[PDB]
Amino acid sequence: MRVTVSIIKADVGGFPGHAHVHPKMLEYAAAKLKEAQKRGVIIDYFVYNVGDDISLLMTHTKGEDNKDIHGLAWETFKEVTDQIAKRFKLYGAGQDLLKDAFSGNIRGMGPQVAEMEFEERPSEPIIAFAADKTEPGAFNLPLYKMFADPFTTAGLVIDPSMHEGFIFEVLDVVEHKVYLLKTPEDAYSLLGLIGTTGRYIIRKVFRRADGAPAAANSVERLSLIAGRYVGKDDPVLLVRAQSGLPAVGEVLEAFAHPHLVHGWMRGSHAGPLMPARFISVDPERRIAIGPKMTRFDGPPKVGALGFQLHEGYLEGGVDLFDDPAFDYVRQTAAQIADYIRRMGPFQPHRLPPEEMEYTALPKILAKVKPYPADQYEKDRKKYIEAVVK
Amino acid sequence: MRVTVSIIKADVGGFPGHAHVHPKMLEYAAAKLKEAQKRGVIIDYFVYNVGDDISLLMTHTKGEDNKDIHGLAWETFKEVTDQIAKRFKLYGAGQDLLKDAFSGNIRGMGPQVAEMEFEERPSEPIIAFAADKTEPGAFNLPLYKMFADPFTTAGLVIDPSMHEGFIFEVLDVVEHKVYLLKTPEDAYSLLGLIGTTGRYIIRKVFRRADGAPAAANSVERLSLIAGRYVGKDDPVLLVRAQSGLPAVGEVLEAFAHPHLVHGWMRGSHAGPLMPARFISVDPERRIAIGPKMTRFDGPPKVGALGFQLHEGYLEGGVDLFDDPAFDYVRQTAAQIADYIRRMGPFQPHRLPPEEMEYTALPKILAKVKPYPADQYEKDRKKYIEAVVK
Amino acid sequence: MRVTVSIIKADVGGFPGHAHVHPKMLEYAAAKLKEAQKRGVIIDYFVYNVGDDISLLMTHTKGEDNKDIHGLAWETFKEVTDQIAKRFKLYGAGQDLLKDAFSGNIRGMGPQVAEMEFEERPSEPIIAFAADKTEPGAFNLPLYKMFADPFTTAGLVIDPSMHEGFIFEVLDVVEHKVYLLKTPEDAYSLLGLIGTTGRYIIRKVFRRADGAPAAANSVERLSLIAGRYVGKDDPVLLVRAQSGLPAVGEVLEAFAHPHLVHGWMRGSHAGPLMPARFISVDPERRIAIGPKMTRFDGPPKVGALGFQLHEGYLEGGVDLFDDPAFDYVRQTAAQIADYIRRMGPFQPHRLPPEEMEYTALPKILAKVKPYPADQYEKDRKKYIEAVVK
Amino acid sequence: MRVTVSIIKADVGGFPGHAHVHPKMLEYAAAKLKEAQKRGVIIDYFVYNVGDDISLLMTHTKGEDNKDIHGLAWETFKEVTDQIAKRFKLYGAGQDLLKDAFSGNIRGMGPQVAEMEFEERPSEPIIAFAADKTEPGAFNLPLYKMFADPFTTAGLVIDPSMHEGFIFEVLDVVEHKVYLLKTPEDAYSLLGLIGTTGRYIIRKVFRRADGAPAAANSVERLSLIAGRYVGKDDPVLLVRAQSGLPAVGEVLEAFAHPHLVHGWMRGSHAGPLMPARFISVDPERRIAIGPKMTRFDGPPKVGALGFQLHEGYLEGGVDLFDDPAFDYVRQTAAQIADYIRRMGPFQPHRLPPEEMEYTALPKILAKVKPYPADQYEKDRKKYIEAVVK
Amino acid sequence: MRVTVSIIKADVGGFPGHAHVHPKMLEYAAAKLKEAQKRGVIIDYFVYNVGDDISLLMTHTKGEDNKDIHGLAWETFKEVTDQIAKRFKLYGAGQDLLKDAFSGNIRGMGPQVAEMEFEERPSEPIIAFAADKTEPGAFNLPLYKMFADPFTTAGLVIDPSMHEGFIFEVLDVVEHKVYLLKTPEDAYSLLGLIGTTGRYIIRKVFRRADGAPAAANSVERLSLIAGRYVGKDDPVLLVRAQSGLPAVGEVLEAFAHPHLVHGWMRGSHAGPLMPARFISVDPERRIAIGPKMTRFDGPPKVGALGFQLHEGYLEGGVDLFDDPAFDYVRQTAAQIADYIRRMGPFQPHRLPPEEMEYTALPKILAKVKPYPADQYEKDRKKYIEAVVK
Ligand SMILES: [Mg+2]
Ligand SMILES: [Mg+2]
Ligand SMILES: [Mg+2]
Ligand SMILES: [Mg+2]
Ligand SMILES: [Mg+2]
Ligand SMILES: [Mg+2]
Ligand SMILES: [Mg+2]
Ligand SMILES: [Mg+2]
Ligand SMILES: [Mg+2]
Ligand SMILES: [Mg+2]
Ligand SMILES: [Mg+2]
Ligand SMILES: [Mg+2]
Ligand SMILES: [Mg+2]
Ligand SMILES: [Mg+2]
Ligand SMILES: [Mg+2]
Repeated sequence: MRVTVSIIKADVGGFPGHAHVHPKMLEYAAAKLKEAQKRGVIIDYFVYNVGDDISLLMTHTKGEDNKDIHGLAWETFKEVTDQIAKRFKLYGAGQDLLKDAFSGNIRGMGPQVAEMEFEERPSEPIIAFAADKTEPGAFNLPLYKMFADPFTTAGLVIDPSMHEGFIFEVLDVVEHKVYLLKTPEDAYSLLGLIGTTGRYIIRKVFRRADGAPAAANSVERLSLIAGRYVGKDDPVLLVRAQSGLPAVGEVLEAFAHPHLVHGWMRGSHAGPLMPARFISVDPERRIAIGPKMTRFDGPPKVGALGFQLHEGYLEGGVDLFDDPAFDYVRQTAAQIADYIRRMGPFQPHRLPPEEMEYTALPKILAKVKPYPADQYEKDRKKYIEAVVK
Repeated sequence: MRVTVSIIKADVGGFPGHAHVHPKMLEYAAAKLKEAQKRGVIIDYFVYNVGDDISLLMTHTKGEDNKDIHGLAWETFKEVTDQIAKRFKLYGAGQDLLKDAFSGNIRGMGPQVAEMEFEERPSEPIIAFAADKTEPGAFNLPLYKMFADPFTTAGLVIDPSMHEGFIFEVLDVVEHKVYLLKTPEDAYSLLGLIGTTGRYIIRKVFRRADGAPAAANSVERLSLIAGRYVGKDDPVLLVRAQSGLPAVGEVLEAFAHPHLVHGWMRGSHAGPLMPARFISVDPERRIAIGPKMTRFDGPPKVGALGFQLHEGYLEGGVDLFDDPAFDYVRQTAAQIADYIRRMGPFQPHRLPPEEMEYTALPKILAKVKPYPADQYEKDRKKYIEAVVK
Repeated sequence: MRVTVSIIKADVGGFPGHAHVHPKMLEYAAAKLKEAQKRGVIIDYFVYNVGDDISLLMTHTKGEDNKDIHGLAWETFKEVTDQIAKRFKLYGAGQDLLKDAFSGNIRGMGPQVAEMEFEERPSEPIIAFAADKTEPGAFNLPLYKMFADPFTTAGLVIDPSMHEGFIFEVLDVVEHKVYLLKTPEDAYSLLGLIGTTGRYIIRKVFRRADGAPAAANSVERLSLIAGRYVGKDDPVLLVRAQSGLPAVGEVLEAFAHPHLVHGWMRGSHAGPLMPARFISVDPERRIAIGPKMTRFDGPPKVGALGFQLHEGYLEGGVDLFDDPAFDYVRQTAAQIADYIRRMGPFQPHRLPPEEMEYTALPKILAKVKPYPADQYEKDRKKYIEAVVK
Repeated sequence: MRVTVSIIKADVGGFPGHAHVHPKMLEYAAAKLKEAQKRGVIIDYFVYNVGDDISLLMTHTKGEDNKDIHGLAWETFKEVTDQIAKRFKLYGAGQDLLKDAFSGNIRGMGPQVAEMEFEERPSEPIIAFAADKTEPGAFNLPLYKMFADPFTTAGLVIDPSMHEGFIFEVLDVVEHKVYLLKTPEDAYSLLGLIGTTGRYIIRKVFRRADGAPAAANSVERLSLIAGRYVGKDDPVLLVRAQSGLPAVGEVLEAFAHPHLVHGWMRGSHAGPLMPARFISVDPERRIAIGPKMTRFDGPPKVGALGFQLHEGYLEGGVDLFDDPAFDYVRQTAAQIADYIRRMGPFQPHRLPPEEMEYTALPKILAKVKPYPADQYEKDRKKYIEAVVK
Repeated sequence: MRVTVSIIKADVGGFPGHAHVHPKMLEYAAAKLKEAQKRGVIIDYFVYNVGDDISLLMTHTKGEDNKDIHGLAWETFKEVTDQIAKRFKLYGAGQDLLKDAFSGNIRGMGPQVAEMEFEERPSEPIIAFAADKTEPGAFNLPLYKMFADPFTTAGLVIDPSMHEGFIFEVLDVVEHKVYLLKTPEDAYSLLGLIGTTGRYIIRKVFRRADGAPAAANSVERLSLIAGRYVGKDDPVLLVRAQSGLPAVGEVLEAFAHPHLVHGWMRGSHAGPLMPARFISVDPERRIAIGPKMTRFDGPPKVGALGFQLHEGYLEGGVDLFDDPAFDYVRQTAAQIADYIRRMGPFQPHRLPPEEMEYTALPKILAKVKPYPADQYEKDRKKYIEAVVK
């Protein structure tokens, strides 16, 4: 049968600050989705956080961009906001609900969406990812690696079924333009775009052999929605695995280097992306509690839950960063975080001026006496003597 | 509404030695505060230890320095002492109850107090800290960093709402004098005082833009109360976060370097301040069990519990050192503790002579034959020959 | 009394991918073996996974190569397949069931078998091992060490009862030939064979003093069964300990170096063998849940469960890699995995061409224009100019 | 007496590539400056490289911005170019000679200039720095620290002579505007500017107590001169030490964190600034040979030569990174370089798009078919099917 | 002008064993090449070792495959053999002189050859590499990376002049066939071949834009020449840098991971390729002394000498692994060598059976009693009892 897998995610309040979610928010969301399942709106679901972001993973047969699914998520977020976040006066209550009026699609309103629709395969393993304290382009390097780097994905070389490569759908979020680039041949041009992680984001990946959907990344940029910094984007990502798609382990290998990503404190820094364990996973209650954000509101973290689909039912989730091999990766991230923080507010630890334009900093800087440089050279001695006296 | 948040802390016995508390002490204290809540004396509470010190976190509407609140804490400590510590003959039963007669304020009696009163904000995140095996000045470096170091608190630079700085209320605990110093302009003078951690302690911090209370640190010095060493002070600290105050993560960043602090064994050493996880946190029972003190009666440790206030109710606590990023910090502390302990009883691992004057050491040293140096030079050969024979 | 200990193992589906098993598969298998025990088919059992492989450990009095025991395992695997794996559409449902027709012995059908029959000693400690993401020859180095390396097994030198050495039964899986070699005298020749881990596999070890069975390793090679790569072999191993056999700790010492083994991603790589803890061990339910495979579908892992036999009953299992001493070994493995993965698809991280012949790679390589080298030298300039234009 | 200290630096060819200089270039430059000294054009000099950049350190009494001094440097660089670099066909022969016509000041022509004029103190210690593979803003963090960070410069707190702070002259190299900001009071605003290292560069620092010159950094931006990437800027910096200025060790402390800086390969990356030893220092010949650039054309490195001035004579240089304490710092840099390089061409390892506009990359990216995003959503299936077929 | 650069290398005796060369061998070779230069046979030269292999780097205008050049090298090696190696009875005197009769080309006789002919560019930086204790395929991973891995060579992405890619000439040394593959499009197929490092060796690389020669690797396989193991091949490699070819630093970056390579002890192991400093470099005498081979006859090492060509003259060499950044890489190699050596003679530390066929091992193994496996199963008890008695 054909199934749609949708992740719709939002921050509707933190506990405390931006560190985490309140567990009653997850319980409320799970109860609401259980009711939707009973009414036949969805087939199955799983609710989980990473940091202060709540992901609603839903399987259904309504297709992508469906108003009922998108609306169910919106309503769930609004009810969590009103019933839980406002009640406990959580920080950033309703943070990502950036627009008032739901008119059918949740894109552009603040919540993140990643979805794919496909014929369910004879085995259908999928991985759901969620990151906090970063942007959607944080997934650019992992997505490139798992679909186009033969040092990551051995299948590109050694599995005859994969050797034709992949099609990357890249969104320019500034000019609202889409690029379609094919690996291996277009790898260099692809990289020239997606290395600019804040602008050119991999949104979807398709297999070249047949066009099958392979991955879907959420591309909402909160600062472009709001016109100012109101949070990190905090993306979600779906990847289908195996059988001419990257193995589960090839997908995970793509996260084994905890690369520097943009976000962290105040949406204004760069730090390592730590692949983190969940605190708890409860398959029967359909809830997982992900990691906290601590020093400097991070470091940024990503969680990975694996599932097997059957008739759209979700067996899972399985925490796929739960291995002593990944402890080494977490330790690296911890040490890199310490190293880079000693830079304080200097680029490249602090972000470039184009992202700083969304913060209050240009404000502040607009008290302050420039002097024209040519004239200043003549006057330097008198200006210095004025400061001295 | 206006709310007061009070932490009143005391060691009333250890289990064993000074290593930890007995869990029935926390259960007794929680039960007593539940009764106070039922009678309307307080709104909410949380009870927890770090090492051998019990913190009573209470929210109420009675204001700072209130005899009913202070008295409720005193009575709770006295009852724990009598009912639990004496019964099990715990070590240092009633340790910090240094005076007999409660006359309305618990300051000067041995228990530590940190309190602030404010209009509860639309979201009110707060962090409660407790340290064991150290002095109140152990919080001087973190407090300076989170309110005045742009390498810690990015908001000083990049958040226009924070750029006016902070007012530090510094207590000279020896001469009983208060200094008010404003950052950024007074940073150097501030540091000249607060670097002398045993004498000049940050007691309160206020936002300069509006005067809002930002932090309150407990400044009781047990040795000055008793006139002799009877324990480490073991401070408690309240910090309000976000919205023109340091972010939760900026506050936590201030503890990411496990700096050397005074205390540890016998109140007479210096060692790293380890940011430690709680052993357990039970929000429903309102109890958290903090870490033990082990090698050399430490190393010194600090715990961090975050809360969100609503109508004075405390949602929380959340262990804010619970992140693999902080494992790196704990490992550093562990290694520094090993390194410094190889010094044995030599300064600067052993504390200066002004703190040693509170111990029994001057006693001992007063057997022992000084010779006037000028005369000794003439006589050296005969003295050495006398020792030899 | 005489007892037989049999481990019969198979992968009948993964959760997700090849990462792990679904816990209902273990519960189903345990329930089936409980029924067999009630009917007197077996004495006792234990069910556990490492990665995506399910081991059925069974004690009974039917001897080695018994059709009833082998059939009970086959049937259990077929029922797990049909009832659980197919139902949840697990990945590789029925993966290791390579032949259709059970005719009395499970060898050659895909499941791995290790068995020994002996008079149960006055104390009968045994260790069951299971590895995932590797081949049976992964156990060649540990088996050599525990029975023939005096740097591992001190008993060879210092215990007079062990000094006569051991008999290794080595199977050449390609030519179907058996070698019998005796240590210490034949050590060099033994090593010349078993260093070729994919071809010459230690199948059984016997004590030289009396012929007692000491160890049994499972030698099924899935690629030779199927004629193509269909998975890693994923061996199981039984070792009897103590009393003129290696001590439990000597057996474990043999795994303290996490040596490179063949398998890992796509059966086509080499990586360190990590000695891993079980996630959980439940002696009363007779189930242990072993580790997951994550980065790059590994690294390869081995688990160790110890038991004491009494009248064939299995007291245990005990996780024998559960010690901080082995954390060092896991950390080493984690770091070696990171190091070697930076090689990508180059030998020796990628496996030799004789194992690659079982994959799809020769396929792919057969598009592609060889030129005879002597002729190419004359024509090189024209060929390069053709590519350029 | 009054003396001027001038560093005039240029890359006029590398050996090989951009790795180093040819030693005959230094010998030629030293011989030319010896002749100038004999003719009374300058008092003293020292010639040295870091990487592929040659610094001419000259002491004289001609003042800042002097046509004779600037001309002597220009001529020396032109002669090295013609006589040595062209002869040996070195890479980038004459690299930094960006304009043809010397009209009196070398600024704007490609060579870097840092100069200060002052009354020579009763002791006049100075430090000359040179960095390769980076920009002038690489010195922003060290300069801030040594003059404004009390965690670096203890003198700000504990030396009464320093407590009034410093005046930073900050150049906006894009709009040609100068800011004058005073620490401690203007620290936050200062940081808001100088954290944007490619735009707002500390050019000069003065003591607030008296206006004395403290430091001078070279601010030429080759890309703004040429209109395209032609190299990294590769700055030089002079700092006067002691006696109410930072101690030699406070200046050096400012380089003890090997912070990330912009430049490295192709002027397009970020990497750690390694404080490197000179290969050799020959005070009598007036030549020092600095470090090579190797992996990835770096990592970026800084060298530090100390001198004592007497009547303008230069006693020195002394390699001030030559201490086992700095080996730790180099090791950190080496490890950070390895870590960050695994990112490849992704921000923040790759530089932002505003610096990439100076490279050939926008060129390349301008082949490549954007689709308008709204329309693409309708057409996605047909486009993917077109790629597939 | 057009110039040819030739490296002709041979081991003609070790000092002691295979550890190093005797310095008089280098002095003799340099003196012989100085005479050739005086007679106009060559333009310039440089003589150096890595381990026990002597590289003769020669520039000339005689073209590739020239009998005079090849003959000059042969004669030099024969004279070093006769005059020095035989005299001091060095180990392996004349080791690589495998054939008796020089008939015009040194290929197939044992010495390694890498050559390229080109128009000398306006700047012509080149790097000469030499490795000991390994095979020519050891350079496969570095060559792939520097010409085809965008994580190594940023120029593939960010330098418009490089974006068209490269042509790899791959030699199948077993079947004597040449493959021509173009990156980026043929990367996966390329890797499928060159990952089999002992069979498919990159021999030459050309720029796709114009056909310019980029690199030449020496592909002689001593075991295929001799029909048995007589040494490791010990390759040499020439790479031209810059100006639409990889930068010097991109070439070096390709060696920054010390990947496992085949060779080491007895041509029969795998170990990390350490990028090593030269012991000494003397540009005036035209001699460099490279590193020794020590533990286990290694680990394998590579040295890198950079040059700038002018009218065919060689300015250089410059040791390009001489940087503290590369100390980290050497330390990694040292630790990996220790780790892997604990495996002893087991694959994958020991090499596969196809390389072992060239050693004496099959000899030895051919004493030793196979039993047919089916029959052995019936007889196992009697065979074991026979061994026991
Ligand atoms: Mg939030
Ligand atoms: Mg978030
Ligand atoms: Mg967010
Ligand atoms: Mg106590
Ligand atoms: Mg205490
Ligand atoms: Mg105390
Ligand atoms: Mg499987
Ligand atoms: Mg398996
Ligand atoms: Mg398997
Ligand atoms: Mg240059
Ligand atoms: Mg330079
Ligand atoms: Mg430059
Ligand atoms: Mg040799
Ligand atoms: Mg050799
Ligand atoms: Mg050789």
